[PDB]
Amino acid sequence: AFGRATHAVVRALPESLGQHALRSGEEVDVARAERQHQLYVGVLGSKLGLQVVELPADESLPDCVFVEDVAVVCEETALITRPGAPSRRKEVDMMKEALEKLQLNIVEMKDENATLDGGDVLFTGREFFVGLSKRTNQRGAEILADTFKDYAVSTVPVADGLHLKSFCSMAGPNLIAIGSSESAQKALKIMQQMSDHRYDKLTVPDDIAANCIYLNIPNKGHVLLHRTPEEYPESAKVYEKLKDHMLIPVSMSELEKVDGLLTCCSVLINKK
Ligand SMILES: COCCNC(=N)NCCC[C@H](N)C(=O)O
Repeated sequence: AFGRATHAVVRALPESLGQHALRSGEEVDVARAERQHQLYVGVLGSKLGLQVVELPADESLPDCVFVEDVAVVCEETALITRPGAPSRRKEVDMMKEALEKLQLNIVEMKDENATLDGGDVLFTGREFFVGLSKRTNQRGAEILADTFKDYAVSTVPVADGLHLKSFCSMAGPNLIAIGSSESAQKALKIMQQMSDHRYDKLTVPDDIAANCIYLNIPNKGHVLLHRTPEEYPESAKVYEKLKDHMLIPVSMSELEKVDGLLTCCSVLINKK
């Protein structure tokens, strides 16, 4: 059953995020970001019933909230990544310990010529696509392939300071939410060309709004966290058509200013 999760790892955001998190002018309202982040944690843990592991903020790591970039979990195995920005590399320490306590088999990306950000990795339920980007390189992608041996891994070039999931993510079984920009469409075609699996797509006019979270929840069924109609009205009208999903609008406007989207803020785990 694709999208099953029992546990999520998240991490509180530091005061330092407002001035120190990496970003490609928009002033960050750190109190509003904390509010948005608390609301997102509420959905995962309270509303959907996942067991959430809330990591404490570390003021020395302005981007620590973005736990997705530091770990990729597939089944009973966790790849601890080697993030592409060297300043984010100590974020792995706390995540390794949390994933240890969750009884995952841990593989650490230690190779000094390898980098990977978890935000470059799209797992479809059938295979992985891995963005080759400013943050993820070919070697990082190879070590992901070596770690998740049961699954095919293919790479796709990603331009211009983007991550693969800057413009896509899974919206359901067999369903890739994908943005309409020249970048996103060029990337989708490459992915579709490299795989024999025939995916369906859900095309949205705002690349950013293609980053959503799908879960398959006991006694709830298909569930999708997506950006709000106040943030991306024309994309929310597209998700509204998913009549068999429980749709949950989640705001992420403040963390978006330092390139933080929905998937970025949690690592999801399915535990026996
Ligand atoms: C889904 O990935 C979207 C892109 N964002 C991402 N991977 N991580 C969050 C932002 C991390 C950091 N602030 C940066 O600019 O690198």
